[PDB]
Amino acid sequence: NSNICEVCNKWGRLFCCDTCPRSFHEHCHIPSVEANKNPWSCIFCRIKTIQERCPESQSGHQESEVLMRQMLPEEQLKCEFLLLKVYCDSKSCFFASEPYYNREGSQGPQKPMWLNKVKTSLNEQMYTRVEGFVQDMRLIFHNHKEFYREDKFTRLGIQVQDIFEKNFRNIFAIQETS
Ligand SMILES: [Zn+2]
Ligand SMILES: [Zn+2]
Ligand SMILES: [Zn+2]
Repeated sequence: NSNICEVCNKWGRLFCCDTCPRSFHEHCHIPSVEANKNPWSCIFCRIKTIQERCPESQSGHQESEVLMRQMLPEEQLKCEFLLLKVYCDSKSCFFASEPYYNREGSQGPQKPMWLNKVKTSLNEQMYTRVEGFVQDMRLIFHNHKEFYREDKFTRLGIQVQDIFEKNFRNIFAIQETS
């Protein structure tokens, strides 16, 4: 197994996957690494199993249909993985914790949002459809763009949103377009 966390690329107290070489800190994995279970399979393995059990699940889908899906176990998992994929980028540090807004010439957003809040909301099963999760994720980046205006710092929102969106298309097998 790897000697660094797959998500944050640091060493420390790591839990190893039994079915692939990845390793995780406890609260870097999503959901948090489970107490018992031997063997244990990580989220990457669990997602691969879904695909292998239903190869047709990788045929293209319309985003509008994906968003209206109910958060049953498999969609719950897919959202957990998509969230994990954003945490895997180091630039997620800017969006992880609760932000605050005091900048000359800007007003803070009406509905602040951050990745740890989405993490908790998933953990507490507060989303009933994929749409709920996706709207909150997109809101993180949209609030950032709007607040930072012409500051070049706005680019961090663009960058991390692109990671999100690419992984969304991959995980939920959105029909490729030009
Ligand atoms: Zn980690
Ligand atoms: Zn694994
Ligand atoms: Zn089948």
